[PDB]
Amino acid sequence: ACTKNAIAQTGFNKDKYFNGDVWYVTDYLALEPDDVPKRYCAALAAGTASGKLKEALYHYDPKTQDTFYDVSELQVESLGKYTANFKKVDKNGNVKVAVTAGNYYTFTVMYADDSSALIHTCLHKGNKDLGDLYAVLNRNKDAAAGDKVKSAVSAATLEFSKFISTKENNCAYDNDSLKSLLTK
Ligand code: HEM
Repeated sequence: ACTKNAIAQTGFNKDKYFNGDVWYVTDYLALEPDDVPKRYCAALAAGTASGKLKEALYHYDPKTQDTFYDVSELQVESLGKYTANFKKVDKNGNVKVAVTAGNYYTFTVMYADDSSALIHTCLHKGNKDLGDLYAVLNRNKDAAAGDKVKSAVSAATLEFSKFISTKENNCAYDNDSLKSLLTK
């Protein structure tokens, strides 16, 4: 179960975040710990495509090799706070699992600048829900979390020390597929 009403960044700059580029997850915190594996790789692209607000997601479990992509259109609840109805696709945008009622995530940008961000997401997916999940993002897949984003983690009354890093997983991404999935 999700439990947090995450607060969006004051003065969030939507066009800069949703610029069509890629964000890498460098660290994550699942509130229900056995909710997700202890080793993971995830990234997204976020942009407007033909007037529509979009995200493309990539998940990879580096131990099992489980891999999946998703595309969503985001609807706006308030500045920096969205509800997204996802379709599972291959890397080329071919639909594997269509959009359906009940399959959605919420997405809140708690902090962002040109290079880093802190987000919250709540996944709803039939009998495969996840609880609250926070992620530190960077434009550079190898960047250690800096002071701006770590201060934002503190300001959210979270302990960065509890976040799990993705950096020791040999994560390798297909940026081209994430960018082109925005259109799909
Ligand atoms: C970056 C922000 C993230 C968003 C918006 C997000 C969103 C999603 C969505 C929409 C799905 C379902 C996809 C489908 O069935 O087609 C999913 C599944 C999953 N995600 Fe994430 N995710 C993110 C990051 C992460 C991270 C960092 C982890 C763990 C390190 C993670 C772990 C999982 C797992 C294990 C599943 C499959 C299990 C399930 O569907 O219940 N995700 N995620």
